[PDB]
Amino acid sequence: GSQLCGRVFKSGETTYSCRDCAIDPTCVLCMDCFQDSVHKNHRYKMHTSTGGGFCDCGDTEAWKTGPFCVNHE
Ligand SMILES: [K+]
Ligand SMILES: [Zn+2]
Ligand SMILES: [Zn+2]
Ligand SMILES: [Zn+2]
Repeated sequence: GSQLCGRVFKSGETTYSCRDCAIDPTCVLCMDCFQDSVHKNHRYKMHTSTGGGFCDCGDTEAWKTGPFCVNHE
């Protein structure tokens, strides 16, 4: 029983992309999902939302590995 996070970022919020696993340049995670995921042990990059955009945790098509954090698995 797996879940999509779906979090929509607030302006100024830090987001996290995994350069090892991202399928496309937009794939990103919210902090909560990132720190509960394999990708905090990978080559990751920080970004700032200007308001909106959304976490891709749970999207099996957005990630080469580790599409779910341990809360959404
Ligand atoms: K996204
Ligand atoms: Zn999330
Ligand atoms: Zn998650
Ligand atoms: Zn990764």
